[PDB]
Amino acid sequence: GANKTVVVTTILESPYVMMKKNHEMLEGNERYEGYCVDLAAEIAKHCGFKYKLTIVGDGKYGARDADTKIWNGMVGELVYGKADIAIAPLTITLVREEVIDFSKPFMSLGISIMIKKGTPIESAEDLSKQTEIAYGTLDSGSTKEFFRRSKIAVFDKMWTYMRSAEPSVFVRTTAEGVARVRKSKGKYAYLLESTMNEYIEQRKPCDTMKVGGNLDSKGYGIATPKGSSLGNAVNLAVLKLSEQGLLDKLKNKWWYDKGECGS
Amino acid sequence: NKTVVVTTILESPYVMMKKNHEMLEGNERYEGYCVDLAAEIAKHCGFKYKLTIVGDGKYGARDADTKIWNGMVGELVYGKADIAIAPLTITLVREEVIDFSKPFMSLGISIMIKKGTPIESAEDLSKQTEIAYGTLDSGSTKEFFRRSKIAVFDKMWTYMRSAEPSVFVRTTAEGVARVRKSKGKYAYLLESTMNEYIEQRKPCDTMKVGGNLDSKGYGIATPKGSSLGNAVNLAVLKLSEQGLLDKLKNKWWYEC
Ligand SMILES: C[C@@H](CNS(C)(=O)=O)c1ccc(-c2ccc([C@@H](C)CNS(C)(=O)=O)cc2)cc1
Ligand SMILES: N[C@@H](CCC(=O)O)C(=O)O
Ligand SMILES: N[C@@H](CCC(=O)O)C(=O)O
Ligand SMILES: [Cl-]
Repeated sequence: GANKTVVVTTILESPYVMMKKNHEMLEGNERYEGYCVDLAAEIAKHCGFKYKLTIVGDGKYGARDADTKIWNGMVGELVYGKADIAIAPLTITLVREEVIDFSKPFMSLGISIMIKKGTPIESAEDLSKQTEIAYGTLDSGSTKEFFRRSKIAVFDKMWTYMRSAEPSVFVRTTAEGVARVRKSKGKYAYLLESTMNEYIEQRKPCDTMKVGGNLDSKGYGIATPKGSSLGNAVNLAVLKLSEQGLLDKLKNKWWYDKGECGS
Repeated sequence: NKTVVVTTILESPYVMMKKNHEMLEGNERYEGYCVDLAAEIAKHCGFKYKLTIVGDGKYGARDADTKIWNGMVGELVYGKADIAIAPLTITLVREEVIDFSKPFMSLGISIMIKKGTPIESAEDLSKQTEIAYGTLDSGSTKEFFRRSKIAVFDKMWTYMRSAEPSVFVRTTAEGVARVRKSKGKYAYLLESTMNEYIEQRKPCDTMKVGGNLDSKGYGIATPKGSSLGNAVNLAVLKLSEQGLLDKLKNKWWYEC
């Protein structure tokens, strides 16, 4: 039928999507800025559609409840028909691929470790062999599922500890994880994606560090409901943007160009 | 069902002839990362398969004149093979004619020098002429330079395409040999995965310099609209999540 405005679900997560200074004076898409805002604009341009950015209601990436088998987060928006497309740092995973489509990845990352500087930890190994320094992950996302599902010894041991720790080591948002690392005098380390880790490492007060190698290797993709007519074009747009070097530029713009911890 | 025809390419350590292969037969002739991968994929998708080395020994490019596709890509496009399991780069032009799974490995274009060569970056290469440099024929690296609007890469392209003698090579091994036999006067542009594998092998006389010039992935390819596509993609994701892709990389990139 006639062209319709495309509903883009996304998540407030720096530096992917952030409230512009003066957002209280702005409306619609103008309220926001960031890597995924820029990406959304480029994708819409290359696929020839109009769109409306909408922050996911429950503020989550997406997990399926093991009881009700209901999906929440951005994945839920797509599965239940609330949004037409998701443009966010949304990790490509098997369980998600089974219910939604993903474009080829637009960004690579791996699970990694964030510490307050000087913390005596340099690996997942180290974390698992001690109990003084607590550690956890984001709720309702791909990192928690990674530990829950892992059959690798060190990671299995970390999960056994995490899932029962008290008080809870899990946080509802990345910002909550960061604050907890920053305020815990070295007694909390945070497991998050290297992209977010690296972004925070360049933010004031420059008191956090990525340590160790990545625990795994994967990517973010743009998601659409299964069998959506947008999928193909969006995949091509991502490949074109990648090959033009636009994704590389966008990353430097939002991570490094105006980093706050020196050159 | 049918025996799935797998096209692939002799490229270490992805696919290599085993020692004594001449008395061996069929799939047992070969070993390497993609050989193991093919076995895992087949097991997870429930098919039997026959590994075959691509006839012209190429990855895949479209002729600008004829617009015919060669290499593994051509074999998919013209129905000679059902699936390609090789270090085949996901690209826009290819994706327009065949299907790719989500990537099973990451890589970027990179620079290989003979140790001691006074070069640290692509920019260095482009600002001089004592040291010649080139790429593989009929693959994504050559197209990369052909299409780049980025100044440094565009300058390298301009030099490489008119250089005499030719700086382009038919196989990765000929590029590596060329770097080794050229007394520092030839540098080779190739994917970081292959660069790093070679760097760890004797005679340990080559080196990767600079960062990767780009960032991309290898994918498993099927003819456009193949029924095999979906299952293979779920297989790659499961293998990735189970840590198996990481294990295979550690095994084949285990001299120096
Ligand atoms: C820079 C962009 C370019 N993306 S593109 C489509 O041009 O290739 C990029 C992002 C991610 C990767 C990448 C490659 C391989 C792997 C496997 C280890 C896992 N693969 S998966 C889909 O299950 O996460 C993960 C991520 C490569 C490139
Ligand atoms: N990108 C992740 C969220 C971040 C994390 O889990 O660390 C996801 O899609 O679930
Ligand atoms: N992986 C490349 C071949 C090697 C190269 O181009 O450097 C391709 O699929 O074309
Ligand atoms: Cl032999």
